[PDB]
Amino acid sequence: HSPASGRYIQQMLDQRCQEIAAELCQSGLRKMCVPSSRIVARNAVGITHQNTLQWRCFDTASLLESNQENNGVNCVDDCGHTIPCPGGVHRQNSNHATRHEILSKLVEEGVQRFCSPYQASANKYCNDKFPGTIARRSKGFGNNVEVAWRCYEKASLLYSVYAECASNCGTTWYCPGGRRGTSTELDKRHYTEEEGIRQAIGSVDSPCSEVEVCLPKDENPPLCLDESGQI
Ligand SMILES: CC(=O)N[C@H]1[C@H]([C@H](O)[C@H](O)CO)O[C@@](O[C@H]2[C@@H](O)[C@@H](CO)O[C@@H](O)[C@@H]2F)(C(=O)O)C[C@@H]1O
Ligand SMILES: [Cl-]
Repeated sequence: HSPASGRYIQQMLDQRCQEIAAELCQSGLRKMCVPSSRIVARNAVGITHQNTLQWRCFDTASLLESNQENNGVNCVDDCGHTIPCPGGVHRQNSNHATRHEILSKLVEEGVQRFCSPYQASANKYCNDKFPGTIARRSKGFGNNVEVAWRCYEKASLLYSVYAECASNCGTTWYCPGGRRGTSTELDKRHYTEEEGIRQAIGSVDSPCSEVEVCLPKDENPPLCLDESGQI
């Protein structure tokens, strides 16, 4: 068991999308008659004139290997933030079903189960200061070694790259959505906030008593074990 996000919200969205595709197939929608391996949930633009980010059930066979670059697809972390995932929408040829309401509801429900209150606090600090940003302890511009707590514009993160985030005990954890420390323009889109983010994390009340040891888990609540006596 790794100290890492299980990406449980994304898993649930993919499974729900697999069920929806199967239901559309039964309704006669031929292009939705596929094995489950072909269907994922992504938050993205759609076909032409579908220009808002919405939760949609995509056939992966219709996705483009690259985006360029307003047509990227986004996956979701376990605190419900959308982050760039591999691939792009084909604006003419996409095979998808927009299901924004049900998929958004599943995200909201999942956040309660899976989002570390310590991470939620760090994310809130960042969004309050820099709207749209989330917290990670990760790389900056043109330095692929140094990590620091920063408020990152979500578009600058990579879902396939894990980066440090706060566990539900306020201890080291790793979450999808990280930086490579490359030197692209996107690599600039962050605001380093060591003091403010650490304070946000430090301000969270423990799920355990002062007489218990917090052992973090990939779901809330963490384990609170009775502290060992002067045995
Ligand atoms: C340009 C951008 O979107 N973000 C840059 C930010 C940003 O301008 C400031 O954080 C706004 O207050 O600055 C970065 O560089 C920082 C950083 O090196 C810190 C270390 O604490 O020291 C400051 O003097 C630098 F401006 C940042 O926050 O990382 C670079 C971002 O691209
Ligand atoms: Cl996560």
